[PDB]
Amino acid sequence: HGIRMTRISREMMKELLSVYFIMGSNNTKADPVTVVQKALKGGATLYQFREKGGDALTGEARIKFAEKAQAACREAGVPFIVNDDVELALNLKADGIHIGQEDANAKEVRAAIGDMILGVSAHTMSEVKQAEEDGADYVGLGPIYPTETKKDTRAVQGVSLIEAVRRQGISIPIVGIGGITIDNAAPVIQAGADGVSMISAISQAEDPESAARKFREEIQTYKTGR
Ligand SMILES: Cc1c(CCOP(=O)([O-])[O-])sc[n+]1Cc1cnc(C(F)(F)F)nc1N
Ligand SMILES: [Mg+2]
Repeated sequence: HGIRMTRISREMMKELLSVYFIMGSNNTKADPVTVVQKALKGGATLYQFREKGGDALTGEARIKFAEKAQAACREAGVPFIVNDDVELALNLKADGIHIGQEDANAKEVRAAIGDMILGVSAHTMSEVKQAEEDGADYVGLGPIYPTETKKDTRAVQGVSLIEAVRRQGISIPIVGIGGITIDNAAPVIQAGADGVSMISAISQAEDPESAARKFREEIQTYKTGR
């Protein structure tokens, strides 16, 4: 995955969303980079650097951690996505950036990143449509199930929005997120999502490599079965 000179294709984007691991240093009691390496070895198809909130690294320490995580992604041949921080994404030559409804406007961000991957968090039909109009390459819908990893989350919605989006004929790449585990991931794919994203199911697993591998196997099976 090098410098993109064209917008990513929907087919490729949907493949990358399969097992989308997200993590920051405050999401695990183990060594942060080691956990990311294990998740990638297991089979994660995309990784998002999300370092924020209390206890999170800041300044130069945060940047150095990001560089190491990006290097791990490079070795595994997996794209590196940065959450929120557009400047950091540009400075590190990340493969993409993910933003939410309270972050920089998608139109503004798309103009600043060229053909880099752009993901947008959406919770309603209107936000999903606005994201596509603004130039997003994929949307993250949720929370599907209860989660406490992110404190300020909107109402749990199950797979209702995913189904509604597909029912309206919208084929934009979708990844479900929020309290997803290996036991409840299938329904998300069956509803029409192109993948599942998770933090704690992998970051806090006693065996992150095995957990990522299970996700990879499971998701492939259900994408073929639906
Ligand atoms: C970070 C986050 C949640 C936490 C999930 O933690 P878990 O332990 O797996 O419940 S629930 C909603 N978000 C925002 C968010 C949504 N979707 C994505 C995507 F689209 F890139 F995936 N990235 C994000 N950063
Ligand atoms: Mg955000």
